[PDB]
Amino acid sequence: PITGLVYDQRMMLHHNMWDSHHPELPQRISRIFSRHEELRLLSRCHRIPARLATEEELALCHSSKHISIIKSSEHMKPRDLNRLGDEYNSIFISNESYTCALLAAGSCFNSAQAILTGQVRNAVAIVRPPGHHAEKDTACGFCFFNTAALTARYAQSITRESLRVLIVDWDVHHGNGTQHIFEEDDSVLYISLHRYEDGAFFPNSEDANYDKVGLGKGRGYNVNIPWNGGKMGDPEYMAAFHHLVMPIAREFAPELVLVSAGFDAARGDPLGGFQVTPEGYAHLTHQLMSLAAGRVLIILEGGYNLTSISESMSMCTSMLLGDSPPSLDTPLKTSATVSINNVLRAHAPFWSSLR
Ligand SMILES: O=C(CS)NCCCCCn1ccc2cc(Cl)c(Cl)cc21
Ligand SMILES: [K+]
Ligand SMILES: [K+]
Ligand SMILES: [Zn+2]
Repeated sequence: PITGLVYDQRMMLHHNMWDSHHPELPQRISRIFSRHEELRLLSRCHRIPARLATEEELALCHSSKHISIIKSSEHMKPRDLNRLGDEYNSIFISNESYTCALLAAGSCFNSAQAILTGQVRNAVAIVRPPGHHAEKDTACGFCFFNTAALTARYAQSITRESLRVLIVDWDVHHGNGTQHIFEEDDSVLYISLHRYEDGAFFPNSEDANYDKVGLGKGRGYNVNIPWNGGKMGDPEYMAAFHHLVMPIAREFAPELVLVSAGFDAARGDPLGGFQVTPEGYAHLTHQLMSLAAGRVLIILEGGYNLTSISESMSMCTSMLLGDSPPSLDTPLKTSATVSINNVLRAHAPFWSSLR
């Protein structure tokens, strides 16, 4: 098998005991996994086992106070669980939440290790809860620990400190935690496509605008592609990949590609409102596979239409296995062109491939 796959149904145990209809449902990952079975993709993949992340591994990105607070939720009573949840922005916690977050990160460490030691060429991680909103010191937006950020640091910890890692976050929401963790770092390049609406979309901050290019040594290594006033889809995302993501990524020359692969920009998602098709996600995956000698890890983030995420993530695994990209069936929305051109102007000083 060229492609690894990690999935543990124990990550379904994280659940919302008060609002059982909260969109971050346990069956998100079991519907995706079941779709891999019936498409005969699972039999083509090398099964990578899940594991728990260690506390020392969580410390690669997170503060000891944040780690201790989330760990304490393990045996907390329902009232304590409730009052802890409302301390954060959009967070629900159960007694199983901390272990599920450990499994999500540990699954991705095992997959990155399999990729970097040559056991597989690439991998897919069907994990929950998501991670890209998690900050060094706090939980946010259904995320407890930043699985993608932790995986990049773990990858560097087993190869060399300066391993060039590219994180592409095509979740419809901005990965605020991922940006802040690496903002001063030039060894991890963070590129995010996200619905922005001039700061009126979760997580509702101007940190996600195109003018935040990074800090210090990290200047030029944070690329925000913000969408405004329009329901973006395959044309807008393909155009952003052609004019921004791939030119910068090729010049960065990553040795590992991590995809914060949320599918809430998919057509049919109740939260995102965009219309990226499953074939569009296939083409995005296909392009990133040309980087880092094919060493690509696809980590599930958001995405809340069960049918959309099952077809979309299975398309990506199909591409990872080497299947040919399916054909794509609109001229670009003007505000999307305006966005792409605003990002070009912001990052032209830092990337010769943009000028
Ligand atoms: O998806 C992700 C992680 S990738 N981050 C978005 C966070 C959403 C928080 C606020 N927010 C927006 C729509 C919405 C709908 C429901 Cl039902 C609830 Cl409970 C909260 C909501
Ligand atoms: K994003
Ligand atoms: K960075
Ligand atoms: Zn999202």
